[PDB]
Amino acid sequence: QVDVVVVGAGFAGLTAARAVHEAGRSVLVLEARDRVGGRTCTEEHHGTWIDLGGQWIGPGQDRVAALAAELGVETYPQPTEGDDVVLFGDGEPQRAPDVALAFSDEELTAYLELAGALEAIAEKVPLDAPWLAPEAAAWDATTLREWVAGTGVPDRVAGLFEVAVQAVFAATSAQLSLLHAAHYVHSAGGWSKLTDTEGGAQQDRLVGGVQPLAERLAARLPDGALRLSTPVRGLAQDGDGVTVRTAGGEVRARRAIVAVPPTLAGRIDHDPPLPPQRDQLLQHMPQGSVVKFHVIYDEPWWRAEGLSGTVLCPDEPIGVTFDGTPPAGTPGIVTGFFEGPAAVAAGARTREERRDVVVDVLARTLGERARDVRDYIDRDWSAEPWTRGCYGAHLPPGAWTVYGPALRVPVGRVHWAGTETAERWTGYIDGAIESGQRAAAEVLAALG
Amino acid sequence: QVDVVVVGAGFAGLTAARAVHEAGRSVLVLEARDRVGGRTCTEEHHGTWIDLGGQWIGPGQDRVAALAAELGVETYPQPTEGDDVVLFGDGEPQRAPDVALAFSDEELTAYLELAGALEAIAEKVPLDAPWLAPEAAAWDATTLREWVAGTGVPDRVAGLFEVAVQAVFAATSAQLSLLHAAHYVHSAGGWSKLTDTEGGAQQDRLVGGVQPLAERLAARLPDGALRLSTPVRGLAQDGDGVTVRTAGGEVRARRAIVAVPPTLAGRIDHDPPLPPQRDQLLQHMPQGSVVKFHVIYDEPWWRAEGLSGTVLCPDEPIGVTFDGTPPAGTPGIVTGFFEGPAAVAAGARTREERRDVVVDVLARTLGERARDVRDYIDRDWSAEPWTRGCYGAHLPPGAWTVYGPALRVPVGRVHWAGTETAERWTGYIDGAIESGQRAAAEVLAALG
Ligand SMILES: *Cc1cc2c(cc1C)nc1c(=O)[nH]c(=O)nc-1n2C[C@H](O)[C@H](O)[C@H](O)COP(=O)(O)OP(=O)(O)OC[C@H]1O[C@@H](n2cnc3c(N)ncnc32)[C@H](O)[C@@H]1O
Ligand SMILES: *Cc1cc2c(cc1C)nc1c(=O)[nH]c(=O)nc-1n2C[C@H](O)[C@H](O)[C@H](O)COP(=O)(O)OP(=O)(O)OC[C@H]1O[C@@H](n2cnc3c(N)ncnc32)[C@H](O)[C@@H]1O
Ligand SMILES: CCCCCCCN
Ligand SMILES: CCCCCCCN
Ligand SMILES: [Mg+2]
Repeated sequence: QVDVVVVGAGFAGLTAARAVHEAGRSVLVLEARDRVGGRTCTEEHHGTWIDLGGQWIGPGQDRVAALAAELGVETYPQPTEGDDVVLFGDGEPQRAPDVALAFSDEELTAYLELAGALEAIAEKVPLDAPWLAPEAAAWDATTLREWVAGTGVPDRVAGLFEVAVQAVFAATSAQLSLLHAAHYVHSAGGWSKLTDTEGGAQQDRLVGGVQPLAERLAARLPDGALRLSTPVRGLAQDGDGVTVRTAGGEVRARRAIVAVPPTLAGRIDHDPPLPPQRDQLLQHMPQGSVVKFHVIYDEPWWRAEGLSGTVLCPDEPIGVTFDGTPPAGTPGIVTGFFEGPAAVAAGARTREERRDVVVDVLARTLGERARDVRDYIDRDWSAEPWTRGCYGAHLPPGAWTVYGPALRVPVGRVHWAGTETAERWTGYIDGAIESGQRAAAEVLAALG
Repeated sequence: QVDVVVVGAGFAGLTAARAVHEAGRSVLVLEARDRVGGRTCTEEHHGTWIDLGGQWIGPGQDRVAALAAELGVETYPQPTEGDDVVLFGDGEPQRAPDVALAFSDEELTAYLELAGALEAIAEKVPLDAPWLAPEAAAWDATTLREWVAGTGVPDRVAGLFEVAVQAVFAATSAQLSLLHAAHYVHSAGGWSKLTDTEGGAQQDRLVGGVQPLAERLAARLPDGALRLSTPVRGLAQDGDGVTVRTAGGEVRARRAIVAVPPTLAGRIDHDPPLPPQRDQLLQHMPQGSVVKFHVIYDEPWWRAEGLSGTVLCPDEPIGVTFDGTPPAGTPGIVTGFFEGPAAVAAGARTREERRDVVVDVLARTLGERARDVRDYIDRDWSAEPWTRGCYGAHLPPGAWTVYGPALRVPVGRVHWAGTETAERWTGYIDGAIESGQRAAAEVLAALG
């Protein structure tokens, strides 16, 4: 019998396990995959790191910044220089030093006042209990899309906002409750924190990619504490402890931290069954839909033409791109995402068909040199059996107020972690770490 | 190796198994519970049958009516006589021959216009492909609640409509896409079909209850075909067949029919993993929330006072009640439901606490004789590990159009049944039977 069994070796589970270990308690981490890092995943291709999962940290994210520095991982800045390209429907691509300046002054004002109005709502949503917002009943019964329509903003402003919503939530404004969206914005500290490079969540990358930072965190655990390729199938509990069932046998512990995406937490064979409010909360916490890609070129040819590599296309299957070129300056990489419906359509197609769609959008925005592609590497996180969608869960209307209060509440000896349980930077690596710190503190207090 | 393995001995699984068997193919039915019937469940108490799950059949439910006839189960009518009682907030209870006649003629007109307008939308929704409705994109981007507000119907009319929505869907109008609600209404053949007793889904009951009809259907299988208390944990397939994993070992078949609620279908360990569109569809098909109760009296005392035993209290935790007394005329039974948010709140309390809430509402509406209770029997279907909510799944905005197309499509040698896959009377016993007939036909075509 160990003191704590942790299910999942994402940043949440590894953070929880290292905190239990450093407090001097015994811990076992059971991870389904043959690797740590979960929704962060780094592969070596073309002599550089390819982050197929989470890759960016920003200066409001104190826990991931501290962990990167603690474990000796260097950061590099997300390229900021060069013109952005904006494309609307059947129109001509517009170059501009910033995407802001491809709109009228009235449009930019309306966009910024829209963002300001969502932040006004967001500030009133308690980070620990969104269901206790004074207008929780109204806001949880409204989609974000209905709220956008009530502002009366023009089409091109609603369209620009929709690109940003899909890039942040991996879901459309019609899928999200306003209460969910507003909580998420509060959790990040504002709309510009979610959307911006400089000053925001996309400011910095890790030299060598993000999975190696998870490997360094796992290296703080003693030999034998981490079991890879060991999916948790069952979690039974009684008055004395918890019994974990794997294909390979049984693990006994005093307490458990389950640190997996909500959909996957509900699929475990719990004995006794989870209480109905928490089972149905997980039924109401669907993962997002994103396909992340890296288009590889021999060089970042767009830089020589004064382009940043960022395109913004509210009408295309790809909404937003970034220059993903490493500090060495080769190979050239354009990084981007299919989001929401576009992700589900693209996920049903082949890699070559997704490549063709991306290259076609880049050809019409960056230029026809985009068709001379060296390689194209992508990942549909919906098709990952141990994730079942990035970046994280969202809550549709009605879910936060009725089922939401069960989110973090322990069920006897089974405690909960995962970015979806964080108060600050929920949905990000930074919130995954927060959740592991919180769950570890709970379990250590409960052991006696 | 049997020709077909069926997962689940609900009406859908049992119907599929009997159709495969009658075509001369070998079949095994693996059922998790110690009984058949699934979301139908009958217990003997006070010398009568208590239907804890599905209980009613009505006109236009041709498949369940034919099955009842075939297997020798007689119907008895849902009592229709006596005054209904309507109560708003802290007002006086209103007696009326019908719920209709507790409202002004302007209110009734507005209600019937609202019902008519939803039926018009419904008739445009293809029963086999709701996502191919010409306005599918707009209808799936709206909640039913937003649509109700857009009609401009008065608030007290929207409030009465909301009671009906929660009674039918076991969910609020804010949880449902308009496209989902429209499809469901088309599937039933109209609003009146869903809400009415005489002429609608609540018209008739089965003598002896519904589980015995499932037991008679299961008795048409050869000895040894049905295995009870055998939860399916895994379902593997290759080019040659399927392998079912249970606690006890492995069952091989050529093809599988999975006939369980969507949430439970996603928790099976599929090898290969389900395609991402179907996995994420199940994440977007949460079960409703209902606690169904029967209050038992020595006699149906309300009949002698000219009361039907139906109360309608939009501002109380319980929805519509019904005279649940059997044809013998004793014991007296009041049947009713906690629905949606009220069901989630009620599920977290004890049976005795739910009893006290029900009895206080009945005392206020039927009178003080409602406190003279013999017994109180209820079931929280959210707490049932092999259902995880009644009556069935609903779909939030964005789900039908983006993920919905994966609903019925076989995945290699694995076919899908369950009421949630029915075209006609989806959500009812009648649709469960349809889905079983359809899945059997697909598997028989594939074997031959
Ligand atoms: C997928 C993704 C995520 C992402 C992103 C882009 C994509 C495509 N961009 C990000 C970014 O640039 N910066 C950032 O901060 N976040 C970004 N995100 C999100 C981020 O990756 C996640 O928020 C974070 O990684 C989540 O961490 P958490 O520890 O909460 O969850 P996890 O990584 O999913 O780990 C769970 C582990 O559990 C294992 N598992 C699942 N089921 C089981 C069972 N039954 N038994 C045992 N183990 C299980 C998983 O394999 C995983 O390792
Ligand atoms: C719960 C309920 C349902 C209901 C209703 C009232 C309540 C409280 N009132 C109804 C009514 O008056 N008239 C009517 O026509 N329907 C009513 N409903 C709905 C109705 O009961 C359902 O639509 C229908 O019974 C569903 O049948 P179906 O065959 O599709 O589904 P099921 O009954 O849930 O059966 C599934 C079986 O699968 C077993 N199970 C689940 N998981 C597993 C695994 N992993 N392995 C093996 N077996 C599994 C279940 O135990 C179940 O028996
Ligand atoms: C416009 C910014 C999009 C950010 C996508 C990554 C979220 N982790
Ligand atoms: C208004 C009717 C209430 C009963 C619904 C039962 C659904 N099968
Ligand atoms: Mg009547």
